Amino acid sequence: KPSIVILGAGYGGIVAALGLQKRLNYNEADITLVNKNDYHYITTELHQPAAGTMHHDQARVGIKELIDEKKIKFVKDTVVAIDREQQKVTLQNGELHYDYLVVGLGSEPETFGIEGLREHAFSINSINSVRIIRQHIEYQFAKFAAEPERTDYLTIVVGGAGFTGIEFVGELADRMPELCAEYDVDPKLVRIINVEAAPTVLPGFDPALVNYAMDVLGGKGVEFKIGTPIKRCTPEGVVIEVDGEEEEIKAATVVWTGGVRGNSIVEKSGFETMRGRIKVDPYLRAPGHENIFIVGDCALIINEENNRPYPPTAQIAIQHGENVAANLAALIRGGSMTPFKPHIRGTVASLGRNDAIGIVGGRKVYGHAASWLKKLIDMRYLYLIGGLSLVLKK
Amino acid sequence: KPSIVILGAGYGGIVAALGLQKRLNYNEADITLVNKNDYHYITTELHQPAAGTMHHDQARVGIKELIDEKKIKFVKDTVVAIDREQQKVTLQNGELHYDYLVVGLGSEPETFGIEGLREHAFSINSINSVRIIRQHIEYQFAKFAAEPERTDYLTIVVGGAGFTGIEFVGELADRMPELCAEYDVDPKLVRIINVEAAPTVLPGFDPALVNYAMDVLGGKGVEFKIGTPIKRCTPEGVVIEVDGEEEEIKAATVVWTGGVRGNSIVEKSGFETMRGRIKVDPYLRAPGHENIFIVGDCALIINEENNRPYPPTAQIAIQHGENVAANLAALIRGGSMTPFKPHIRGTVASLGRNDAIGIVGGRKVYGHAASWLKKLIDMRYLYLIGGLSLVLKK
Ligand SMILES: Cc1cc2nc3c(=O)[nH]c(=O)nc-3n(C[C@H](O)[C@H](O)[C@H](O)COP(=O)(O)OP(=O)(O)OC[C@H]3O[C@@H](n4cnc5c(N)ncnc54)[C@H](O)[C@@H]3O)c2cc1C
Ligand SMILES: Cc1cc2nc3c(=O)[nH]c(=O)nc-3n(C[C@H](O)[C@H](O)[C@H](O)COP(=O)(O)OP(=O)(O)OC[C@H]3O[C@@H](n4cnc5c(N)ncnc54)[C@H](O)[C@@H]3O)c2cc1C
Ligand SMILES: CCCCCCCc1cc(O)c2ccccc2[n+]1[O-]
Repeated sequence: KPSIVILGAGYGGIVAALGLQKRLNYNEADITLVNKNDYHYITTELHQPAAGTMHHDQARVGIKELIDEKKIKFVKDTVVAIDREQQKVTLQNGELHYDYLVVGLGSEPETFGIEGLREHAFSINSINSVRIIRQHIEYQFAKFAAEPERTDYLTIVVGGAGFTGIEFVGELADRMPELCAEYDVDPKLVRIINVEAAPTVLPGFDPALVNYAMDVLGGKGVEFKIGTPIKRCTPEGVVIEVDGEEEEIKAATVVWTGGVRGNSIVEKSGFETMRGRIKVDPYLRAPGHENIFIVGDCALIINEENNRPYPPTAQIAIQHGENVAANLAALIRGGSMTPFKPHIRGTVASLGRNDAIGIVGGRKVYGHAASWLKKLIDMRYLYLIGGLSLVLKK
Repeated sequence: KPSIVILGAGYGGIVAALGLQKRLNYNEADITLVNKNDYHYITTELHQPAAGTMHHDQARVGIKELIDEKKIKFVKDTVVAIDREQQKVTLQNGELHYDYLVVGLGSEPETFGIEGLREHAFSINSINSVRIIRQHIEYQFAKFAAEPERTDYLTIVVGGAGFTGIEFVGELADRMPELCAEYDVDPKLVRIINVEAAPTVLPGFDPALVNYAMDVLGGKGVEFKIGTPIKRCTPEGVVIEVDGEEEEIKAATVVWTGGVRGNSIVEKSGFETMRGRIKVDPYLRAPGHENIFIVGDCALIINEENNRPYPPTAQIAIQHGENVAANLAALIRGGSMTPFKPHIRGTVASLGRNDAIGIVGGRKVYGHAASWLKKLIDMRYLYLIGGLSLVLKK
């Protein structure tokens, strides 16, 4: 029996694994699924627990529940490095050998070398991280009543006005009334600030959607600072550049949604990478490796029409997983692989609990409709991996 | 018309104000009630929100609701000093003059000059403080999952094994299962440590009850270090003395229940004070001042039978308030005052939500019975100050 090793149980990894379990018969191969946690989390909704609008347990599921213990062997450990020559994967507590390898370790934050951003700012990339963000903000609001001169406790700075940042500041904006009521806080004193180095909010997106989103968020008191880069980050706050002059923002909380890169383990293992990402062949394999597959945020796909990269998304990650599952099955049985072509359908960005903006099939959508559509998509992924029972569980 | 000014709306202050409300007519005197908050909190239960076993709103009530808008004028401000000579009380937002003064500003923490104890340890003395404590602890538990090597996050040091410390560690012990469930924490790694400089817990209490309480709490994994004083306190933890040799405990959370003193305002105003408290005459007046009354934790009472001091408690504070109300009513109307005689009917100490120990009148009580007893006492105070409606609201 040949050995298939999947690193990371994210969208790409979980979809690849479930695909392989569905397609292959017993002892056709030995499949090992590796994750640093015994759970798989819904990354696309991680902004809600970070704000506290949703419990974090509703954003994750047990891996053992989803998979087949007979077909797939699950290992809970942390990947340290990959040795291409030895075809071996190093772990915190052991080592593994692969005939075939699928890499889906997802993304890690890119702080661009900005000072203090790594040490003193938070990221929305895991259950742990969002629990920390939530509890941090609650702690600051708790501290304010005893020390009312410190309005920096009530100031939250979100760096980067991208997809994630917009969704997050929307959730925070919705969370603020209950949060203020809980800690005897004057709602007027609260400051939610979204800071973008780029000249436009949601750069590379349709201006109508951007302006609508900006109007809605601004109505709920969210402030936007545009064309404003962050020079440095401290525990007290951030230093930004306005009109070519340094300016200071005092904030107990700084959340970084500025940029992401592929996992550093991949680059550190000797792969040639752009932004930590691998520009894979039409079969989603690593260039030079017939037995190594890259999925999700780790893989880089270029759009032949405009020669610009596809953004790192869960939507395309799932498709990577399905394609890799099929190609692995074919490779295992002697067959020919099918080239991967991405089909990018609608996309929705939430703006609080009851509002959203997005493009589906060329058709722009707003409000309650778009909100329900996004909820629908989430339910679709839940169904796809867990069935009706998983959707019922939440 | 004479002017009576009441400083602090605690047990003594609130009871005094309500008593004056019942006894006097609409123009017999001018009564001013001063508080730094617009609410009165149930100090005797503040340990529950501190652990997170109860919502903080269940520990407080609005002052304007309880009193009579016609009879008593309520001022929300923070007392700064009292000028005995001018008979004036200075405030953050104004000043007042008194013909008669009632001082019931309660207690402040006493750290005895132990290093770093004031700066880096928490106290259970207000709604704000317990919200800060609970959110702090939750924050540490939130941080643990990302850094499992930092077990100091799961270590809580409670200094002083008095009434408050014992009740608090009991509440923490009950709180730990849900807390651990919330943040993916192994309960075995959690350490709750109660540190006492004295060789025995709860001096002046029945040793059977004490040993029983320690047995019960010890069953819940609570650690006791007795005869161990705290040499100093740091953000990392505390430094204690064992066998005349220094030892270190690494703890993210340190809560001080070691000692209390009378409000520092009293001492700073030129009054003669012992432990920040005033040894009052049989009429609860300040020695040398016929128009100044001291109540609650600010007042020091000695038992004439055995010459030992009465501990600063809510029960005796309430009794102080009623006595001062009666005596002031007599003084304004030309009558004879009655000396204060304290009647201590016993007190019960909780050991988590479902356990307690206590002596009532003469009968020793354990378990669910004692727990229900404590709840009943709470109901008694609630009825006494707010009527049936106050009890009904909770
Ligand atoms: C708030 C937020 C909102 C988003 N909304 C959308 C949306 O609406 N639509 C959309 O298309 N995309 C959205 N995305 C992007 C989407 O979530 C990611 O593109 C998706 O996670 C793809 O990443 P992945 O499949 O490669 O794996 P990931 O989701 O990144 O998961 C990687 C897995 O591997 C584990 N892991 C990582 N390193 C190791 C290691 N050394 N050892 C062991 N295990 C490891 C991790 O614990 C994790 O389980 C959003 C992202 C965020 C943060
Ligand atoms: C966990 C805990 C459990 C306890 N259990 C019991 C028990 O079971 N039985 C018992 O008899 N006793 C118990 N006690 C003790 C009791 O709570 C206090 O002794 C009680 O509060 C009496 O103090 P006080 O009424 O004088 O003032 P406090 O109740 O302490 O407060 C005085 C009021 O004045 C306000 N104030 C303070 N300073 C200022 C200022 N400068 N300006 C304006 N306002 C101010 C405060 O906000 C407060 O509202 C317990 C105490 C604690 C912490
Ligand atoms: C149900 C009809 C709408 C179809 C659009 C789906 C495209 C789409 C868009 C997303 O933003 C996704 C985010 C996470 C997972 C899947 C996603 N999908 O599948």
